[PDB]
Amino acid sequence: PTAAHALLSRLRDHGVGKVFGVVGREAASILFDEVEGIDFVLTRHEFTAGVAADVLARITGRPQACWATLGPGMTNLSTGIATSVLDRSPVIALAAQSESHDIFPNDTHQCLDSVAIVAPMSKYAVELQRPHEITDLVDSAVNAAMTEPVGPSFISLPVDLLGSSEGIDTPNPPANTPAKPVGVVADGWQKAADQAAALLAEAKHPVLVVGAAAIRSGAVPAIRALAERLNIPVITTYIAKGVLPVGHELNYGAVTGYMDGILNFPALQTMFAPVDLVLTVGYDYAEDLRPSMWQKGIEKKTVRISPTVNPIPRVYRPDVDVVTDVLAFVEHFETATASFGAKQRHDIEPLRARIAEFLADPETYEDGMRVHQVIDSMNTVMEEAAEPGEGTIVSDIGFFRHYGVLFARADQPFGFLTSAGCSSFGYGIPAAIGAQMARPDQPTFLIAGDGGFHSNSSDLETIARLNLPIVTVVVNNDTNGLIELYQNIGHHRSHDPAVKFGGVDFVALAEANGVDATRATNREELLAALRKGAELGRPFLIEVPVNYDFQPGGFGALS
Amino acid sequence: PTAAHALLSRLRDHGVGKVFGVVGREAASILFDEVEGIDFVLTRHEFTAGVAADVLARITGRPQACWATLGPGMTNLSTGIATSVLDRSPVIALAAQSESHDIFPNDTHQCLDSVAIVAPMSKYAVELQRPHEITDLVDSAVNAAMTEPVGPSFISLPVDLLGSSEGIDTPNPPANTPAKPVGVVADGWQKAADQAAALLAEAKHPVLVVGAAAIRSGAVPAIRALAERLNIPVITTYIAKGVLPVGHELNYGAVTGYMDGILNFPALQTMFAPVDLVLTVGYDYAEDLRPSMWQKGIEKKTVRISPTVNPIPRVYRPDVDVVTDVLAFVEHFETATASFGAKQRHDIEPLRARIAEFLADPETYEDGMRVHQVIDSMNTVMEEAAEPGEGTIVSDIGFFRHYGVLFARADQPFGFLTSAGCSSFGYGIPAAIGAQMARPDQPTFLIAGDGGFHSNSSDLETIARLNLPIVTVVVNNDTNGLIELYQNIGHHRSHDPAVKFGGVDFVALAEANGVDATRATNREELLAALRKGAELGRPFLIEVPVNYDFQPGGFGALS
Amino acid sequence: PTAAHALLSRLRDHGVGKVFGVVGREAASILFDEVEGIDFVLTRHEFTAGVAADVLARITGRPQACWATLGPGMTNLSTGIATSVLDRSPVIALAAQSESHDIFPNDTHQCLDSVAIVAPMSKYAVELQRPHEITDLVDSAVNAAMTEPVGPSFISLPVDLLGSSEGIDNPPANTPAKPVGVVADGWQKAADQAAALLAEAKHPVLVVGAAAIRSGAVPAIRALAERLNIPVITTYIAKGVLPVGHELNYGAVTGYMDGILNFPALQTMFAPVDLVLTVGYDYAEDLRPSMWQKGIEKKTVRISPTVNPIPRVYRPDVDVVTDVLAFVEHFETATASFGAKQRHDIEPLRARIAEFLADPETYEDGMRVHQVIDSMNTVMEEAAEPGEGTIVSDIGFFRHYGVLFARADQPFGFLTSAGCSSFGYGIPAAIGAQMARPDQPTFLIAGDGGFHSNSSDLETIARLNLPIVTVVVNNDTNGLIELYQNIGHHRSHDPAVKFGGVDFVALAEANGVDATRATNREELLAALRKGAELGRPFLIEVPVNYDFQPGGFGALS
Ligand SMILES: Cc1ncc(C[n+]2csc(CCOP(=O)(O)OP(=O)(O)O)c2C)c(N)n1
Ligand SMILES: Cc1ncc(C[n+]2csc(CCOP(=O)(O)OP(=O)(O)O)c2C)c(N)n1
Ligand SMILES: Cc1ncc(C[n+]2csc(CCOP(=O)(O)OP(=O)(O)O)c2C)c(N)n1
Ligand SMILES: [Mg+2]
Ligand SMILES: [Mg+2]
Ligand SMILES: [Mg+2]
Repeated sequence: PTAAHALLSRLRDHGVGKVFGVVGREAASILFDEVEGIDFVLTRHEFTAGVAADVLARITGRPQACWATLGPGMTNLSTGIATSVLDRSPVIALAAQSESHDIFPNDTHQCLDSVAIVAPMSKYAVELQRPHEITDLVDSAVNAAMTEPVGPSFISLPVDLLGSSEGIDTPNPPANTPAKPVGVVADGWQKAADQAAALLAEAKHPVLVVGAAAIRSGAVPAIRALAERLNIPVITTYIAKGVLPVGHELNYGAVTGYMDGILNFPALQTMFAPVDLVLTVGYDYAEDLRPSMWQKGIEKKTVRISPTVNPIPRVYRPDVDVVTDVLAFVEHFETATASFGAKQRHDIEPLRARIAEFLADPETYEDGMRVHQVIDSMNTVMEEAAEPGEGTIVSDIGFFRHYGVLFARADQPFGFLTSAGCSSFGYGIPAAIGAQMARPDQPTFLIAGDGGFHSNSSDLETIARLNLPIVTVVVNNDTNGLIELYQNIGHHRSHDPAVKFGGVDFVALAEANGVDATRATNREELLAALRKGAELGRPFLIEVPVNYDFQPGGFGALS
Repeated sequence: PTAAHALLSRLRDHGVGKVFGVVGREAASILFDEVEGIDFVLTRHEFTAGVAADVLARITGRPQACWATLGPGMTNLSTGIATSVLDRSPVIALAAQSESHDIFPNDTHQCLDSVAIVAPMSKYAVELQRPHEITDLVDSAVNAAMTEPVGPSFISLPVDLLGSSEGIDTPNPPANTPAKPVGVVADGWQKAADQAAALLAEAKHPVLVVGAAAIRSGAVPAIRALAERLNIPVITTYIAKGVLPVGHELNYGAVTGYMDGILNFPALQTMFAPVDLVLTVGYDYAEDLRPSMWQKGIEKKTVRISPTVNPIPRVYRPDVDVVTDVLAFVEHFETATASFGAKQRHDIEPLRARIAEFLADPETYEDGMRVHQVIDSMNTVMEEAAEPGEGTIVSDIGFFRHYGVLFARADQPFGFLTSAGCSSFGYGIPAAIGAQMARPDQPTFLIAGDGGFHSNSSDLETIARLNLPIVTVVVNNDTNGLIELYQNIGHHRSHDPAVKFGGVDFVALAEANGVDATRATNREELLAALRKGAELGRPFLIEVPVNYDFQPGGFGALS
Repeated sequence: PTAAHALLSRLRDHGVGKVFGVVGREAASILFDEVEGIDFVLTRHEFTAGVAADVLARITGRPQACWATLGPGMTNLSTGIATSVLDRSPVIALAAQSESHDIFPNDTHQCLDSVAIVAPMSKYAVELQRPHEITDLVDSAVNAAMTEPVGPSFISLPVDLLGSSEGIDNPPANTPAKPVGVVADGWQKAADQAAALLAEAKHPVLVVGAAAIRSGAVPAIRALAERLNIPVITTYIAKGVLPVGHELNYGAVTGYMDGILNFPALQTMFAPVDLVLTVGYDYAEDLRPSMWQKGIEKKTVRISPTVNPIPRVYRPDVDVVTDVLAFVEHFETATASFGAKQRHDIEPLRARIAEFLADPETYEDGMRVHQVIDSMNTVMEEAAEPGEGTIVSDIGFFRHYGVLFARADQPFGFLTSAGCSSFGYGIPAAIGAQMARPDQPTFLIAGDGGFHSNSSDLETIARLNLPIVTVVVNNDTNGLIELYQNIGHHRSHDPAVKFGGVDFVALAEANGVDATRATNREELLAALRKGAELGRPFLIEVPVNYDFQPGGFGALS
């Protein structure tokens, strides 16, 4: 009864039921059957393991776990670790190491200096040295992972020590897993919150800009109630879509810096130009809603609320900085603003008409579908398939992803999932896995482009193996499309060798992994394929040819 | 006329004609058309890019180059960088970074502290800060990469700075690209080489254990002629197979720690038991030919020759350490042993008969073929399709790979290619891309297992796009088979969730990528498929079902 | 029979006979009497320890050892370690650490992440984990320390493991006799391209750095300079590769020399030169290309047992990566048939230097440093056998006087820190020099700022009874820093550079070191001569001033 047993056992004490990963030669020291209640989920690549853990942690609000072997196992896991550190999830990342007496980084076969490599991208990074201490190392790893900003903690596991029973006796101290993240609180945050209240009283047209940290804090209903009483519009980051239901009058949409260019419309100015006060509730620069995007029209005052000290004062100098828990802020703020008269909210109907018209685009095109037609079709079938307040749409990374930000339906928090911080291509499959496992009885759709999807398409076999009924839509234009956009922004022409592919048959690709698939080229075909996939009870994949029709004109918000 | 131009231009100055990678939003600062004579080679994943550069650099003996975007681009590339640092190749690894004024690691969108992450796995790692200095940074990278132990040098490139002309005026100074690696040389190595010559004189059965460093030094012809004259047997690491031709009487084969167990034979004993002196020529612990593998039978004396100070005295205390250039050691050694009488070489025919017995195995099995029969067939068609002294068989990582070490034909240096130091699965495809480009007119076969091959299978599309006529054999037992072996060694049983896959049709998978394919299930079908493949003028893939029937007991030498 | 025994024992196997340091609570695990032939040398501060080890290692060409306790011990040592890495010496730096099971950097009492802190300023840094491995850690440390650029290797020692016998039940040491270096393929060819440039050149020179001394290349370089009539210019510590008076000894360079001499000295030394061969080049020594780039563009040849670390600054026309001696030997063969050269004229500069050193004036306030060093040279020529003696200089403005004017009659006859240049360097460098040359005279000159930064080790000099003679030149100021205020801002600001008075005579005497005051040439010469024959340490304080000219130091940019 070994450090391997103690490791899995202590993960179980913190609520972990799954370890995602790829096991290497450390299998001699750990089978993964040591502890009842914890199953191994084998992936085809370690990146998929890390991201699935990241996403499962986001939705459940609980620490999750991933696994890799030494050397290149750990470097492959590192892109999932990076997904967790930038996107913010409590992930315990574990990787094997050469035998302790044989650790010579870059000399011993497969031996890298794992801790030096991972420390800069993690909350906590350590190497096991005495087997019995693994219990305290898991606890210190959970501790750091669950402190804002939440993130991954890394433990490197030399193979001999992982298989040793030395110092281990068969009375586990309580876990005390935080039920929500530990945050930082400044003295006199209440006073700063009052100052923010005084700005709100003076303001004629305020907004709440909500980030995901507001969801982790459990502040969604409270923010909604605040917004409704005072008639304050709510604008979101990519993943805070769904903090208000679809069709709510205060749901002013999500922001992407690509929105003016995509909609051929002055969207950011319509959203922000008349605004005189911006409250960034649960702000986090990594979500990529930057100050420059709301600095439109008149001068604005700002209020930052975050359970962290502001790491970017070069970029964001709020008039009022409130360092405290988000829910605690909203409760204090409700009391301070109880006497305030409801505001007159600014008009964004022209932007709403523009969005609705992109989604309703009834044209049939020569080359492919347009991505807005694809998402609108995905919305229709999601709403049919899902109970109200349920369903997840997931987006991989690419130009199409920003169409997801503007157009995809989100009827609950995390109802639209993508990687805002790290934005690694191929994120889609592992995210759809994590999401479907978190929400077992809910439809899970994935949209991905050909570039990013194929970067990580091999874990289609994992989707089949686990029998997760994810419906995937690959939008194909045989290009790294986002990158062709940037070629054009910077140089006013393309260069195909850096961005162009030959053909891939994603239908045939899906079928080789044992996933049923079909091609769809217009709304009618796409709708039928989605509805078949949703009702299939097995995963399903739909390939859709697309084109973008871009005009490098309106993309200045990207500077 | 920008730092992008100055970067690509200085790579062209050091001989580089290709840059492998994936390009992100830095495409706004760099098209990859700025410089005649350097082309971009787009992959589906950055790992592929870094490994192709590593192999192309190994075979050409000249610095090569790979490329990634910021954040996850850089971390994906790092498995390639780790390949380069552990296998020893001179790679210039390049990654974009957030705009210089906006570099806040783990806060700014996609911003990771790239230098801190890569420095522990590289020879040199730096961030560009003033545009015109990109010329001297490239040189300093080449400098550190071409010093032994050769390895990767990393440059992080903030997007603003890459695209800036500030400080750049177009007359470039001379490159002085080292023609072969700069190495370290101890004072008095001539004296230590004479002590080694005196030990050779007084020895009944010496051997030369030859590592890849000896090939890098250009020492192969010289080693051959010393071995021939004095009747000294030559034993090699995985990748130094072919330093003598196949059939040569002194070609005593390659060592792998897995050999007694695969062969069910005391192969290490037969190979080393009566040997009284081991000359490890170009020794490098990373190749995984460890002292404990030749420590069989009688007390041996050892002589280490390397162009590096000994990094692992805990594990290898040679009787004579000769720190110098390998070629210079051999020339001095010829001089001091010119009048010595030739030796009686020891008999290893029992081992040879056992290896030949595996290769000739004519049994049809109920389940699939056996990997030794798979490799025998590849040897036959490689000898047919390749000129003498030519051809490359490439191996991915897994249990099958060590069958490769024992059985695969290699008629020149690097005629058998696999990753000996880092051993990342998915290696095969990119190593074969690199091998095929370095040897445009030679046949290039790849063998990979299903675990490893599917880990990086998406880059079949790259093989089709570049039209490289690589013949790929996938050996499929629906298992991470090597890992199931380690489960059985450690625990005396399997655990399927950590190692077992569902069905993947690699024939259909390849064809979905634009590569023609076919299933072969016995020697007759395999030979027919391999013959077709080698004559197609197009890539081809062959799926072969296999099984291992392993014997967990005979792998003691792995500890 | 403990890891402590095994560590000391392996240090003895590598020639080490002294460990310099300060011992903390790790004394419970290590006494320093476990091995005959290795003694402990207690200092007052760990910096002194590290620097004494660095200087003993440079002069002896052999690895040396220093020691500190955990946390602040190790950080104190680190200025010593920084001295070794920048100045180039093979030092084994040893520090204790918290018990292995209690290592929580920045939470455990006195616990710092020692390896992370020292890795960036060392050749090798590691923490002990299993007691018996200390033997191989010591060997890997010596290996990395004795590879060019030579430098310090650090081993962190948790107290429990240090005092444990677990697994402890010896193989040969193989200490390199001289540094391991790198060597490019085609270096013989690049050295021939250099000989072709020496043939086509009218006024070549040899700029020599200390790495030529480590290579054992000094005799060989003399011969090549004599036969081909090439002048030899040096870095601060390569002074004395040619004897005093030798016609080819063109002295040492320092970017402060134009400004101090009030004379276009670099112009004189380098204007008409057309080929510069930087023999054993090392940018850390602070003789930079800008200092020889006077007049006509020169061609340059670099010769170092290392690849060029600084191509942004020094792009030689020819780069010869190889051992220095081996380069010289191969260059002799290629230049065997060459006729001697016409060496350009620098008498005007020699005359200005001599004129400084002879300065007979008597200044109201106190002496001038050029007069102090002249008096030092005179008494050192008397006291010391020929080819012998050591003048050590601490850091500050006066040190650049030391570079120009101080007598060096052997390699390392003038000692200062060229690379790291920490003030307080002087005492420990004089301690190490005196120990390496037990029967030679050892003089130290230091300023009041630097001397006082590390003056407490006067008691160590007394305790070890090393007959060093120290001259503290006191102007109640960090004078060098006042100069830089004036270069940058055209005025002074006293709160950043001025002290009140310190009586260094009384300070010395408080430490049990005899001392006296001296205010002119005659008082100074009597003090030095008394001190050189005292058979005990001795200190002399001399009031000085500088009256410097800010506008003449354009060369420092
Ligand atoms: C790991 C990684 N490398 C490079 C990039 C740059 N990049 C971002 S999304 C993307 C994919 C774009 O192509 P695709 O998935 O087809 O979407 P499209 O833009 O064509 O709609 C790429 C290459 C990235 N995001 N992640
Ligand atoms: C990047 C990476 N992760 C994990 C491993 C552990 N591992 C080594 S090879 C391998 C693949 C083994 O399966 P397969 O390629 O089919 O070869 P087989 O052993 O079945 O013959 C695995 C999972 C690895 N080598 N590299
Ligand atoms: C550790 C350290 N801190 C600060 C300095 C800057 N500095 C260099 S030498 C020196 C001393 C200058 O005064 P002093 O030793 O009296 O010599 P002076 O310039 O007066 O001749 C100082 C402060 C330094 N060299 N080293
Ligand atoms: Mg695309
Ligand atoms: Mg397999
Ligand atoms: Mg002073």
